[PDB]
Amino acid sequence: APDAASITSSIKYHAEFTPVFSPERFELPKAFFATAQSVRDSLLINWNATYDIYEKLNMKQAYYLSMEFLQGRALLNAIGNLELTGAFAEALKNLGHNLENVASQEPDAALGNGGLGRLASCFLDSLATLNYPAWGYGLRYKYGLFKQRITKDGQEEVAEDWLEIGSPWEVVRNDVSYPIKFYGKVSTGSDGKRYWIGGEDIKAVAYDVPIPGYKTRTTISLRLWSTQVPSADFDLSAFNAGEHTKACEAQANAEKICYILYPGDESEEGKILRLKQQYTLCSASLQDIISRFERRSGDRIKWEEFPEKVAVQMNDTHPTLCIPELMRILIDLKGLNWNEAWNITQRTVAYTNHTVLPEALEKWSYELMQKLLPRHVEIIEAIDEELVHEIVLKYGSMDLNKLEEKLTTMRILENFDLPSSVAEIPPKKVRMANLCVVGGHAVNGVAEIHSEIVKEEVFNDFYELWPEKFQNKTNGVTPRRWIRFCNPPLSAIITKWTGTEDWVLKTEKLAELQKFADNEDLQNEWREAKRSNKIKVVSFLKEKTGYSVVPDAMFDIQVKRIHEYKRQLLNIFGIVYRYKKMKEMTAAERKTNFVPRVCIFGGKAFATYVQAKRIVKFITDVGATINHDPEIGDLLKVVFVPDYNVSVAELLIPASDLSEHISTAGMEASGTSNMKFAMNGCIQIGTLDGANVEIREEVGEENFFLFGAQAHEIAGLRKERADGKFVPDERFEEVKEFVRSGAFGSYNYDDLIGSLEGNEGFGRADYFLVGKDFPSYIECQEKVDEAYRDQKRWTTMSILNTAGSYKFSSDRTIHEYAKDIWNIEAVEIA
Amino acid sequence: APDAASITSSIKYHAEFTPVFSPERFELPKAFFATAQSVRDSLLINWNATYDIYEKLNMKQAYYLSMEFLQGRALLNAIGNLELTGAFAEALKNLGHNLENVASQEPDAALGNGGLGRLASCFLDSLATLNYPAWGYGLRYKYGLFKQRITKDGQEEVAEDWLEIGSPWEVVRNDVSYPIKFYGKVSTGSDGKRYWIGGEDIKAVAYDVPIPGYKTRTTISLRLWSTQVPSADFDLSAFNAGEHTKACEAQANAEKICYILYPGDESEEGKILRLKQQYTLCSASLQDIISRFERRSGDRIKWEEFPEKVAVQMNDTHPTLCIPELMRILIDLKGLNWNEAWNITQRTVAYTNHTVLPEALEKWSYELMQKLLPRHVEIIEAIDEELVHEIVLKYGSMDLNKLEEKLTTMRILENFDLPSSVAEIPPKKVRMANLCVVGGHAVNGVAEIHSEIVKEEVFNDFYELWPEKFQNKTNGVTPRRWIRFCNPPLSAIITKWTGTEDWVLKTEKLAELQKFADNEDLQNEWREAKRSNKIKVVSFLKEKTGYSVVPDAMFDIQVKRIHEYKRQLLNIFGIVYRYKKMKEMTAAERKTNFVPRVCIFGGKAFATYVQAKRIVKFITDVGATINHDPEIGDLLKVVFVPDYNVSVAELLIPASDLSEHISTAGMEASGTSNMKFAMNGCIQIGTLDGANVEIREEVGEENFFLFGAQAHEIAGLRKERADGKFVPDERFEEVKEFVRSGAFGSYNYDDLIGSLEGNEGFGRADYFLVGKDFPSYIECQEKVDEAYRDQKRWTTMSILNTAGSYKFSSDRTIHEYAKDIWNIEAVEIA
Ligand SMILES: OC[C@H]1O[C@H](O)[C@H](O)[C@@H](O)[C@@H]1O
Ligand SMILES: OC[C@H]1O[C@H](O)[C@H](O)[C@@H](O)[C@@H]1O
Repeated sequence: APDAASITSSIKYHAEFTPVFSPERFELPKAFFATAQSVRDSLLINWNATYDIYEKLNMKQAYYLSMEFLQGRALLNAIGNLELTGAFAEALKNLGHNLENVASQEPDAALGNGGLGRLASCFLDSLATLNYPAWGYGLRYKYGLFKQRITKDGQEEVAEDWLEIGSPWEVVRNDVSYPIKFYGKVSTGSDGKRYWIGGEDIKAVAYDVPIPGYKTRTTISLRLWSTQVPSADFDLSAFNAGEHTKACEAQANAEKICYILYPGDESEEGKILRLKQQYTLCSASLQDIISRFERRSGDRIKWEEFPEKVAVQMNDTHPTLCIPELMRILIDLKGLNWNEAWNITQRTVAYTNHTVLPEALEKWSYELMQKLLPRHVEIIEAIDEELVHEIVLKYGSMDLNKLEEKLTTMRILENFDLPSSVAEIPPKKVRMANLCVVGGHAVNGVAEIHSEIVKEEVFNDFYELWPEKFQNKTNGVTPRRWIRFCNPPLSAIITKWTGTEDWVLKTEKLAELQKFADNEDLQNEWREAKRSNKIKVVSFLKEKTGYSVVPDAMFDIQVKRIHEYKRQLLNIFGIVYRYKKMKEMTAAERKTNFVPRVCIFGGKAFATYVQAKRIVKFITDVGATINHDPEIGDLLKVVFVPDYNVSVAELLIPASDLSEHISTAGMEASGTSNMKFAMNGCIQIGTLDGANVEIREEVGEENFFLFGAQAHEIAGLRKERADGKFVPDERFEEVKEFVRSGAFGSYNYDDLIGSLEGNEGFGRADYFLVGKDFPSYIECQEKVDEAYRDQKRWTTMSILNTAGSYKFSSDRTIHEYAKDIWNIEAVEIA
Repeated sequence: APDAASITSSIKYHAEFTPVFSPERFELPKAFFATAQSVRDSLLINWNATYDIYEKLNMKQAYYLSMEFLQGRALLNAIGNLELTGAFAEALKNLGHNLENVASQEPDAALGNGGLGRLASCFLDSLATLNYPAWGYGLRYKYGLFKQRITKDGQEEVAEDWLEIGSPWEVVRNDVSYPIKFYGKVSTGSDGKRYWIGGEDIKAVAYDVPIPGYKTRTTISLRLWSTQVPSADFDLSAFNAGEHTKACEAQANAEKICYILYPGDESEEGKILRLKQQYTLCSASLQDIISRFERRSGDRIKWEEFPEKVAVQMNDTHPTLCIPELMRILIDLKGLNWNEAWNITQRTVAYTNHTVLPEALEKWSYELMQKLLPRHVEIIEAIDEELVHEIVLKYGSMDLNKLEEKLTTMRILENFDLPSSVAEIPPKKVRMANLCVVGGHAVNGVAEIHSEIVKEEVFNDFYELWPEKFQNKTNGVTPRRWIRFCNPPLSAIITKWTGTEDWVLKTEKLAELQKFADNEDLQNEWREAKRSNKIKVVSFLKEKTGYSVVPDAMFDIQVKRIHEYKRQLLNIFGIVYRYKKMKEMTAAERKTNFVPRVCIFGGKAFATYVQAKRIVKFITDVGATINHDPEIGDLLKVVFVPDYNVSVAELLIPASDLSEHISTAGMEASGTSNMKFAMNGCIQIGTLDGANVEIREEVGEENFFLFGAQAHEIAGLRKERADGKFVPDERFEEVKEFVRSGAFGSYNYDDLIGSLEGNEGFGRADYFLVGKDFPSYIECQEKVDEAYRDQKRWTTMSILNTAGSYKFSSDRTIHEYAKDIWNIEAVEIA
């Protein structure tokens, strides 16, 4: 275990000897690079320790596969979990730098996008920390999604450049690479097994990222696959010929798999690439797992032991191919027969949902998947047939309607025939979500109410057939990154009033703040802390949004994928209402009615999704005018933070007073931002749905602001729109007209209101009930103004959010996965 | 300065902490990787030392630009020059490995091809060793030329894979990258200077490879440029659209510059790429140099000082663009006017000619170059005009014919007009060799007789105008790589019979072997050593050529570009003659007359060059039959070594008895293989030309086997063929018929002999006088048989070759460059 003295040397060493810059000066990016290399060294000691202990013990290991990991930045949580925070700070002093400066150089790992990505990253922290043998498998996306620029003209995209110099935290494993095949033909050989020959051949090379646990040695792995083709494949004859672009083809169409995350699938080309990406992950991962299982088994190898040595968690329907791919490996390659392979598959694999609505579930073209993964469609089919037979045996051909209905609901293959049937152009499709719910031994939703839908609607029939499979694993977020490290002031207070530093682990200790929520001394330190955080954010918003703002206003934050269902538009409209009102009142009354706010927006809109980009533009103009109005001044600001990601969240969240989770009700499965917020003492306005429902229950009904129509009514209210019974509120009408008047200027918005107006239509009719929720919304916002004025009350609510957030530690989530699905036990590393 | 104890730790560290493999086992490639990382560390100490001393002193630095660097393997010369050879050996013991094993894992740096490449690498060794402030600039070719496979069907190409895992010896410098532009337009701005806007934009990122000097700290650099485009440029809109291959375009056509060396220029596309490669090097290099000059200058900066602080050596006509490119930087960017810029340019830049014949000299399409490099053709033109004016001022308008002739010979622009002229469709071309001979202050050839041609033929008229410019710098090769490290047995003997280990530096000490060339004791140790070396080669030829051979035969080596001018088939034909003869005589008589031989062939043929590939096939079949003939057995073997490169040379050369340098006379400028051979105690058969002429003079006329028509006669003898006077030797006729008979079997040869036969024609007529030299050749080969039998005589000759090779140390060459062209002095590093 080192100290500042030793680390100063560790960094000097790496700067000189593991260099990526010239020796001219020790600038900031040099300093970061060398610092991170130092940290790795430490991480690799513990990584190899964990590897050894895991090898010897050959215990059950678990495997979280995710199309996205939103790792964020590594340094601060790294030296935090290694407890060397102090030492690195002091080390850098000696070398003419400081920690925060250096931490600033590090780009977020653009390995993910949203909550499903973050949930993965949050889970890893929990697993390492809790000493559970588990790894994460993902793709190594070179250019992420995009770097968001907020130009005068709204949002614009650029390729993320986080790998320009390369990531210091990663370890390439040139001996870990697997073969991945696409297209081709299948032929049965004289052993009676299938052989999948021909098509395309690419390699998947492993890059390990060490995840360290807090106050433990357990250092697990995020193994990231990266695709290429062996240099053999470079076509010399063609290159020398003159066909350079031709000569590249194999490498071009191999690397492209790992270029970007969620590549636009309007083209067939894009759908192909998407599928490539899913399979690559499922394949290269399972092959690595299987490899490791064998190694650890030795001479004495038994495939009955595989599910007792391995569990695979499919994060959504993207990893679905794990089911047929494992089948494929167990049968075609390892030799086992259908029953053995299938039994093992189910015992191993499990599905985590993440999606509410049935049309949000991933489906594929049968013809497409057939062309790309012949062998896999074969197996899929066999499973579907297996299934029709299950569905028929249980039930039987009573009430043909019952039977027939069930068949179409549950079948994996949409628009297909039955191998035999009784009873006395449609595009052929493959339902990945069905495959998952049959292939896995466990299906779970991500919050009470989410897991309820899946049970009683989305997979209703599968609940009937296999009730045992359905459970729930309410989401969480890591206390380390989201309290201890993102918000040190908060931490000092917590540690104090609890009496140990142990809440970081034993986070049920937050509840011990309840008896002190009224204590005025505690409220003082609380406000002082929040403020402190806010003062940091001021400087941030200055450099990033070029708008100067005041600490002493309320911080009202909404940060999520920009989307009509997320309804940032409802929020900005509530902003515009307050603005219209404030103009219609003199200076003095203006200051009396509305509490000062800084309204923070952020998050990305998919480049193709026009309305969403229109929303980004809207907000940016609202802010343009409002923030440059001598008449308003500092009573209202509206900023949009460019390129929202983990770094930003780590900064805004600690300093938030109010945060908005105002999705149309019944649509959000869970959400995880809202947990980070409640943890950081923030108060939540939102609809009743997803995690919001539990957070409210835990924090306190009166310490969480609620509004809007509830999930069950929505169809009622849309029906109301469809018939023409929704009478809009006059305040709603006001806002729209006020904008039309061109208050925000030369950009015309008729399109944007366009979406909301009319009773019928694809794009018309306000599917997401902005107009309908709007009244209770703004009135709720009045109750926040009101609450904020009563700072003794406000601050109590703040403290109660934190003291209620404990259940939302991902540590609780992982224990539950680990005990109830994976049956993995903790391995302690000496 | 470390020891085995410390290095064991250094390697353990790197294997674990700078890893590129998983922690599972310490295999060979792991062991090599970690070992090399260790060595780097040492190299970087001394690299940074050299950098500091150079910075402070800001003395004249020199710069060797080469389209190719044939670095080979680094490890053995690295730990050799650092004198840590012992320590690394012992270190590896402790870790369950041995040095040679580990050295075997390292691929040769595929950064070059031929002698001009090797000469560069050899020069670097000399410069570091002799403490001269100089660097090397080259491109970082990802896939080299090709990996040569010698299949049943002859030679076949594969892309070199030396960067699959990446090179441990390189240091990326992410802060060292320059902008390179192609195409575009030029417009004059309001400052009166030219502005080269638009076209293509790519980055050139530096990779440093440390060259350590023997028994010094001076550690210089081979800075290798590597091209790419900033991740910004990745077209998201297009990728998400579906046009993946489109989205890549910029990166594809940026990286392609550094894909392969000498990419086939049959296509226009290929010519474009070739030019791109030359410019990239000239530009990115000069920008780095200029940058460094400025840095070192500080506030007090004077461009008159530039040529007194810098010299640029253009290795052949590939770096020609350095002249206009420096002009461009000095004028358009830095602001200086024509005269200042030009004077500096000439003072800085110098040309080394590596080419005999005038049509072997590099020319370009005017239209091509003035689409890609507009600004550069402008400057070129200005220089040519400057030149016409020079040519006219010296030489009055007296002899019109004289004047007009001269104009067309010396002008840079072939098939152009004169800005005004007196006197009372041809494709427009640009002559890079002329540009070089005008732009530089120094032109030099690579051997006496080569430099004589350039003076008195190729640049005859330029000799008249600027005699001072012409000198000679006879080639050399490094004693370190080519005696001390490739051949340790030889070294032990040398060190012994000389007083000291100092010959490695003070290599004139080899001459001390002359007294003692007769000494029988020395001859014993000599033969013992040679043999030892040969025993290594036996095992090598076994694994790579799959032919078992005996040490006790004579080793007859020919290894060079496979080419009709290099002959090769004269030798293989001389091989076939001996074979035909041996069959026509009984076992017993056969074993007199012919001494046992192993005839080694090797080297690559360009994939397009059909005849050359036909030659590779020929040899491989000759060997096929001969080596599988119970009747011959071990009196004759013929092998072709696949993938001849530095590693191989290092192995064959020490173990050679005879080596062949039998190019058609007057064609070889120099050659460098023949110097490494004479150094290693080998005896040379060859034609009178290139370095052969000096080697013979130095080693001793009677210790070098000579034959063939001499350089002056060739045109005589070709004229003789053209008229039909040649009259072939009956022995020549024999061989051809014997092969025709299909002795070597099912592959039909005709068309191979096809080249040699006939008196007129493109492919006919034996341009290279195989048939004509053949008689003296084979008869000379008889004199080798004869000499080899007299082992006292033979071995004396062997020893005299070594004792004569001293003048051929590249150390002598570099001193000469350094004193006579560069005016650089040695800087000692404390
Ligand atoms: O469960 C992880 C996340 O996945 C989805 O994208 C949902 O929108 C959200 O409800 C949830 O937080
Ligand atoms: O000098 C460098 C080398 O360049 C060329 O490859 C010539 O063939 C050779 O004569 C010379 O040794």
